Amino acid sequence: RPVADFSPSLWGDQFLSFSIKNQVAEKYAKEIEALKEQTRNMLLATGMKLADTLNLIDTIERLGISYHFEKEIDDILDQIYNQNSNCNDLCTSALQFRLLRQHGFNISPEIFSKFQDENGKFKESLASDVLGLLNLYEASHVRTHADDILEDALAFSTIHLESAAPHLKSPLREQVTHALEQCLHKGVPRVETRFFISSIYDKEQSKNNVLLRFAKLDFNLLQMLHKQELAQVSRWWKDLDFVTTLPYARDRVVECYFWTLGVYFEPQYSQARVMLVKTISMISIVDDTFDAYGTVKELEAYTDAIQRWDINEIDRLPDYMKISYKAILDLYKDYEKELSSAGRSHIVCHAIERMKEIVRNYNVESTWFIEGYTPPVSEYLSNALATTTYYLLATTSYLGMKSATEQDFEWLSKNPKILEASVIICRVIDDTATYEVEKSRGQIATGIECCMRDYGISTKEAMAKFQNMAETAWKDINEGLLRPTPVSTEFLTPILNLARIIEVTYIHNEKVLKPHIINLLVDSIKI
Ligand SMILES: CC(C)=CCC/C(C)=C/CC/C(C)=C(\F)COP(=O)(O)OP(=O)(O)O
Ligand SMILES: [Mg+2]
Ligand SMILES: [Mg+2]
Ligand SMILES: [Mg+2]
Repeated sequence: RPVADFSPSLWGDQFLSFSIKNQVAEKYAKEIEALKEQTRNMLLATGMKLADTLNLIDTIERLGISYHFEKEIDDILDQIYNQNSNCNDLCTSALQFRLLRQHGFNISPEIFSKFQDENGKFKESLASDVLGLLNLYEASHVRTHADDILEDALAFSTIHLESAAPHLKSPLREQVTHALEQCLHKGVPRVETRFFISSIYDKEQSKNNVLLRFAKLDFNLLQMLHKQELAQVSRWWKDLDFVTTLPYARDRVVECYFWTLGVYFEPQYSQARVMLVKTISMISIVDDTFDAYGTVKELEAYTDAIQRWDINEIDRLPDYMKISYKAILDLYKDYEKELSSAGRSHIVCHAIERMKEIVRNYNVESTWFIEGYTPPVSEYLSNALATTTYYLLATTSYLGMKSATEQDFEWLSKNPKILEASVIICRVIDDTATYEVEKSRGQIATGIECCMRDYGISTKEAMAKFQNMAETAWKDINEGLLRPTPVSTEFLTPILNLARIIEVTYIHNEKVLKPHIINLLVDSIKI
């Protein structure tokens, strides 16, 4: 058997039992309702300037409380789009652009022309307006293939912000430094929200007290739910005891739950999160079995057993592979039960199909390993994409979503372009990150490898090539979000967020997640 030593879960049992102080919760909830209405009337406030209406929305979003005003914010942005009036300053133009695009409104990038010379190059004279540069920078990340008028925005705004940063007052200085490390659009929502509330807004001299309080109270209250969900999931995982039965598998239920929190954090997605975290944990095991344990023979049998998908096959499997197999079979049988109530069990199959698919590809992966085969990039991707596990997760995220319909699942089943881009981003960056290690273990069928061999190029060029793939992928994800959308935006976000997570997790080529996990599931925002 392969020699392995995954680090035991560094979390212990801190998340095993969480008792919600009902009083505090009802206390928090009660004021939040009040603060919610105050904020609402703030948005419905008439006679506001564009600049100001945009900042109010920008702030509410960064504070992570915008999920309470989806309609109001939509109408306000909608009307702004329709009245499409060109604002004269870089700062408002960039924010106006970003906010609309993120919401699907295909505002024209024409708005940025007045800010550049004849050769569509940004006017250097702008280099002295930090706020304008910051918003341009944040805006340059939501561009699509049709926005080549913004092909310099990123480099232009970056070089100057770096140059101006050191002498800026706080928290602005922190905000700029952070943005240069993590743009807003490609970051994990709750993660970016915790930072803004605590590190920026709270230290903002001009801060709106009603909003800040609202933001802190809401974040902390929601955290109670998350802490509550994680507690449940921790028992579930503990009461499976793979930690003992399957000593080869990792113990990362907490890390998985975090991933889930990145896809969606709102309370309505509570059940969704719990179903989704179970699949990630499970598939986590399967990977370990293929990646470091099972034998070509066993694996072969395992894959076959998964395709047939029926209890009886258990016998055909080794002892340990039976634990996995049955667990998996029961998991999906549970989803069906959970979905019985609302008669949405007919969809679970879509996820099962994704499972069988990923298992097949895992098997191919091992075969190419044994044969020592190095396929051409195209052949690699055809197998390697599914093993990012993204088709599986994306599909699974819909299960708990009470509004997902057969149509939604059918759209997803055809590998829509937005989904393909998200999967590629995961593949491309994971391959760039784990090239070294996998290279050592002798895995000749690794993306960067196939690339190098395929195009007869250096490890560098191969990684550069992959970067453009990911860049193109983002531009596609951004386009996918533009209206008219194939399905409801509600089902696009989970995909967008899956891409955001991978970017945040490999920001610098493990965990990484600790800090975040601590900031989101352990420490509360001190009010
Ligand atoms: C696909 C990746 C890497 C990350 C996405 C994050 C998630 C949600 C992972 C769960 C499934 C999985 C493939 C593992 F746990 C093993 O990754 P590991 O990198 O140890 O194994 P391989 O992806 O190399 O087989
Ligand atoms: Mg694997
Ligand atoms: Mg592995
Ligand atoms: Mg890898």
